[PDB]
Amino acid sequence: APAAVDWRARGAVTAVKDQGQCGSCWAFSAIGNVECQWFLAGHPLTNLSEQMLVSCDKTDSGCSGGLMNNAFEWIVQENNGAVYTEDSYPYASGEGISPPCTTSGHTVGATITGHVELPQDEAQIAAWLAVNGPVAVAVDASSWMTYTGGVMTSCVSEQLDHGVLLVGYNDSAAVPYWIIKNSWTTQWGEEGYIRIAKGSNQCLVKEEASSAVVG
Ligand SMILES: *[C@H](CS(=O)(=O)c1ccccc1)[C@H](Cc1ccccc1)NC(=O)[C@H](Cc1ccccc1)NC(=O)OCc1ccccc1
Repeated sequence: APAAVDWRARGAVTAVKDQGQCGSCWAFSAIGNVECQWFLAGHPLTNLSEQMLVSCDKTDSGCSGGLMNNAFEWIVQENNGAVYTEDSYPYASGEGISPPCTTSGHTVGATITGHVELPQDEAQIAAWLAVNGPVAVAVDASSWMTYTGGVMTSCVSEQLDHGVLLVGYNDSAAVPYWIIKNSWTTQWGEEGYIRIAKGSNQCLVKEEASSAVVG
């Protein structure tokens, strides 16, 4: 494998977004994965709709949590594989209240056929990401409010609570690390990203990694 991969620095990741005061992390995670995979499948890099998931994905709980695997399944099984653009279905849940689902006025920007869940194995997760692009992952982000920059080694790792986007890794550094896109604006962390140590299941990053599949 390449000693270091960074799909953001290659230009395959959209800008860091703002989930606001809403428990929508799962939506931003999943949509960010679909954005990258869509571009990597031979389509333009598009901003896609978290709000579609927040308002209409009734297998999840909108501003009160969800699973990226649930959201991928809902897209295929309930929304005919379609993902709307961010512009046609814009985020409106930044204050904690999601508007009702609307079934008109929205425009497709990407389609997916399914999803792959990845082995609970950091090494195999790295090997997958190096070839197939960024990965949606769940983490223990309880220590992350106090994150300021640098390779976080003190990820208190007791419970999954957050959904984020694994965009790369760097094995050549003194302490190898993952590179994670967050959804808390660029004023948090390293212009919206965070680095956690790689190889000791920091933040329980191995436990629920997955990715959409563009047929
Ligand atoms: C988003 C995380 S966050 O709000 O940005 C955040 C992160 C770190 C610290 C502080 C805040 C939400 C937060 C939330 C909101 C309501 C209830 C619980 C959690 N996190 C989730 O949605 C979690 C993330 C997760 C965890 C494990 C595996 C995948 C993703 N998801 C979750 O709690 O799912 C519960 C669920 C709801 C409905 C259907 C199935 C499962």
